[PDB]
Amino acid sequence: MKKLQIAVGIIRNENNEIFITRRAADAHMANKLEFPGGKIEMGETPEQAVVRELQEEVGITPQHFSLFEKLEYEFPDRHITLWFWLVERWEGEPWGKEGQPGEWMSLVGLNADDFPPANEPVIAKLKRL
Ligand SMILES: Nc1nc2c([nH]c(=O)n2[C@H]2C[C@H](O)[C@@H](COP(=O)(O)O)O2)c(=O)[nH]1
Ligand SMILES: [Mg+2]
Repeated sequence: MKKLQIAVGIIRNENNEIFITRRAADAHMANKLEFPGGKIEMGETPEQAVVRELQEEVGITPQHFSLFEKLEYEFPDRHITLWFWLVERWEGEPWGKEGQPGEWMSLVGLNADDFPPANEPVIAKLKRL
């Protein structure tokens, strides 16, 4: 009955663009282009879980918050929770420590192909823009 939670937030840049985390560059499933905010589970609260890990996945001081969308799905004995928060701004550059360096990209062209298919229902909403 293991349940793993995940909280993410698309950081908004100075040009209506957000920085997402990609699987570096191939050699590790390049089609898993996801976003920061992993390990929020631990033992935090639905609200403090992201807010705390946020510093861990951004480290900087960004005007980040809001909830764009949230998806809750369960895998064969593995409950995977994915929370999508709506970020509005970020000072300097996002660093934190997620494990996959990112760059300021435009979400206007987000793709369900580049990202992990495990979170399509969520992207299906924003993808349509
Ligand atoms: N299918 C799959 N899921 C993974 C891998 N690594 C990994 O972290 N995950 C999962 C578990 C987490 O709940 C979520 C976010 O990353 P973390 O495990 O690093 O926090 O995605 C992996 O190699 N394969
Ligand atoms: Mg983390």
